[PDB]
Amino acid sequence: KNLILDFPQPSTDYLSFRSHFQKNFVCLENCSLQERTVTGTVKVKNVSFEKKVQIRITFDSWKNYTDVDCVYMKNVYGGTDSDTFSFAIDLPPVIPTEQKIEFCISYHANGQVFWDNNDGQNYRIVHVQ
Ligand SMILES: OC[C@H]1O[C@@H]2O[C@H]3[C@H](O)[C@@H](O)[C@@H](O[C@H]4[C@H](O)[C@@H](O)[C@@H](O[C@H]5[C@H](O)[C@@H](O)[C@@H](O[C@H]6[C@H](O)[C@@H](O)[C@@H](O[C@H]7[C@H](O)[C@@H](O)[C@@H](O[C@H]8[C@H](O)[C@@H](O)[C@@H](O[C@H]1[C@H](O)[C@H]2O)O[C@@H]8CO)O[C@@H]7CO)O[C@@H]6CO)O[C@@H]5CO)O[C@@H]4CO)O[C@@H]3CO
Ligand code: NA
Repeated sequence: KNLILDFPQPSTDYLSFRSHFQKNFVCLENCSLQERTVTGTVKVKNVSFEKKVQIRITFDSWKNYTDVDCVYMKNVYGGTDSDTFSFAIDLPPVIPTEQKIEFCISYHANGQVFWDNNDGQNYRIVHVQ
């Protein structure tokens, strides 16, 4: 593939997921690349009924960015402490090697704003030869 995720999927590293989720109230859960689409899920702490969960993504080293709405997905077996939101983002026909593709996650609820920015580095998608 000419594109890989430059980070481990948090759902495969539960101890790291749990720490970040408890601290930030939002954390990326799944992320995968298939056929120039990036898809995944986000877990949020259930602090209010109405929620706005977005991926903020750049394809040009933050010269510009797009906010993409995530969609609530009820788990029939889920609890009430957290909620899961999905996203699906089509990638550009070609992506840069000289610029960076990076994203982070925002969560608006209860008059508060929470973010997952991967410890200040954002989540990077890198090119492969
Ligand atoms: O019935 C009481 C309820 O009535 C009013 O709410 C109605 C609202 O005004 C309508 O617009 C519509 O809701 C739509 C909504 O406006 C849209 O934005 C969208 O909603 C999405 C959410 O934004 C998104 O967060 C997610 O929602 C899921 C939650 O994430 C998840 O946690 C769970 O929600 C449960 C709450 O966590 C829990 O607290 C409890 O909610 C109570 C509220 O806290 C309380 O304020 C009151 O709610 C009023 C509301 O204020 C009125 O405006 O009572 C609630 C019940 O006790 O229970 C929640 C449900 O289990 O689940 C939700 C998904 O159901 O996804 C949604 C969907 O995309 O779409 C909404 C639906 O069209 O209808 C509601 C009434 O149903
Ligand atoms: Na919403």
